Amino acid sequence: AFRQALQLAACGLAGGSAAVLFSAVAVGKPRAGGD
Repeated sequence: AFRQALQLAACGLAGGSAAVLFSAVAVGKPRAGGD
């Protein structure tokens, strides 16, 4: 049941949750508490 959970997970990380951090790092250095 965790076989499909691995393929559906990368789907959102292929251009969604990586954007929020992408710009956050492009504007400055991320830190534990602010990012």
